Amino acid sequence: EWQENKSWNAHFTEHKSQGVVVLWNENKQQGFTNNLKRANQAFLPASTFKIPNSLIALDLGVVKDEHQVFKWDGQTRDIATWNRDHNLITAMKYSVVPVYQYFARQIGEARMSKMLHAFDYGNEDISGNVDSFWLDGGIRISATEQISFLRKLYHNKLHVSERSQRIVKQAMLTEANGDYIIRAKTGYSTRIEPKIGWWVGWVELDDNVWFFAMNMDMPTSDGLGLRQAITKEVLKQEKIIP
Amino acid sequence: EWQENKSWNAHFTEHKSQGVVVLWNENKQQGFTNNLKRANQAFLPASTFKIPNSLIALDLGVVKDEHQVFKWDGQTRDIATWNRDHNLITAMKYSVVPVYQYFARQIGEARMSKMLHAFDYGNEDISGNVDSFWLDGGIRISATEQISFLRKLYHNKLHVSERSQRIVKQAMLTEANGDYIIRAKTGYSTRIEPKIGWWVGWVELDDNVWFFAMNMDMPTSDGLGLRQAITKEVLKQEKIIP
Ligand SMILES: [Cl-]
Repeated sequence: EWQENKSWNAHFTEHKSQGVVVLWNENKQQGFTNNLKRANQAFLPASTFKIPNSLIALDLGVVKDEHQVFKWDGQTRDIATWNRDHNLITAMKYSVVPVYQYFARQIGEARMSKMLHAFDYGNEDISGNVDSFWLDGGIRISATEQISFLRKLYHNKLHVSERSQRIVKQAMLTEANGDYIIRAKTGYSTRIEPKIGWWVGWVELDDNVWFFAMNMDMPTSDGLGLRQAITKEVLKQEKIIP
Repeated sequence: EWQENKSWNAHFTEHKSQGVVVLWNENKQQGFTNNLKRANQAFLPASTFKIPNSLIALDLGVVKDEHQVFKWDGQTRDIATWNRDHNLITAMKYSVVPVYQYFARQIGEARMSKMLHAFDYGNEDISGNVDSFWLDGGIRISATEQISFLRKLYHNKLHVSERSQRIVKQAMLTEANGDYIIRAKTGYSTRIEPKIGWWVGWVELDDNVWFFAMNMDMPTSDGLGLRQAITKEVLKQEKIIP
């Protein structure tokens, strides 16, 4: 049961940008979005794919725990925070692609494919480079499909161990205070058009949880901060957060 | 390896209060405090005891998971947030004593005693009410003894399941942002003199973790906010948080 609220389009308009925000009220089982069309349009997941990749890597033992260090390959890249050792927590935090390319190669195409099928994740197609298909390959997922996946994760219903799911949800921790907790993951797709930014996750309250998924046009990296800002603007408007 | 920095006493001085802050650098295995003596002075743990109590209740199945609802008994108490249903997460957040009294009674004195010895927790003494000894009974623990206990919890080395320790650490989540994560539990001892406030836990950074434990004189409930404020002033001074 979904409803369309075009009033949110304002928040995209003030920045002369466009996109979609999708919300799901878990208690009342009702969804909300500014654009039913784009809510169901499938895009490359980019770094939002770090969530299922982490789940699979943990469940298969490629990653022993959230403390295991994956040392820098010594190759200096454009993003400074990538040029150092990382564990699952910091690799998530800084979207360290090369670490997750390593995860992917260790997982392999066969097992990766099977797990994504079990997760009912997007179009379940990993055609392309084994360790970059989420950046320039065949996998596609929509905002509404992101919620469905994230809801399974929250309820520990995905086909991996409870432990693997708890660990990934820890690594998803983005913000917490006396009012709410946000567990989420950003995304930035640049290799295939249209260039877009992602933000997917949920908001924990004392007695409810609001799942969210948004994407927006991202012609340049200048507007990346708007991924979170526009989402929070919508959450505030809907009185979900102060 | 310990060092004493009396300069922190200022932060207590500005509020006509006194107390101790204890810091432990996990990477370097070095401790810091403003008062070596009071750091080793044992007090009633009060609501900081919700950490071990939670661990035991989970491991014994008294608490199935962090979602299980413990219903309000319909009795109206002085604390507004207590007069409602709670789970482990909200019970922690609001220090809901009556919930944890239930936990204790279901655990029983024999098993409770057994667990605290295994935890090597404080003086390991549960004299008093089976279900209020941490508020007005014989159990005592010092700031440094709190840290040692918390360090075990962090490393999943306590004699309970890994799952139980992960769930309690989830429930300890207090604050998170791009700079740090704080997992902690407040305490407020009023039934036995001297009345004191607690704050114990740790600060997670990208490359280190700082465990902390503080207590301070708390003649009235007016100064409760100082538990966090003073601790953070010390953290800022030592360049641990911005
Ligand atoms: Cl957490």
